[PDB]
Amino acid sequence: LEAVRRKIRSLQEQNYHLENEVARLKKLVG
Amino acid sequence: LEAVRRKIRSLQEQNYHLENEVARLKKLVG
Repeated sequence: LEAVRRKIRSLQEQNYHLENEVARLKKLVG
Repeated sequence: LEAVRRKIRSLQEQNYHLENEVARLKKLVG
């Protein structure tokens, strides 16, 4: 449970990080 | 456990979804 509780917070951190950065570029890019 | 373990799968699963989506876009819109 503990290994999985840290994974999802690391992964949740980046999930949006990725949905934010991928987006930010798109608007940014064209 | 399953909240973490449906969404660990899902979140990792998105943590390459966008993670290799971003990449390509780097070398696409780039």
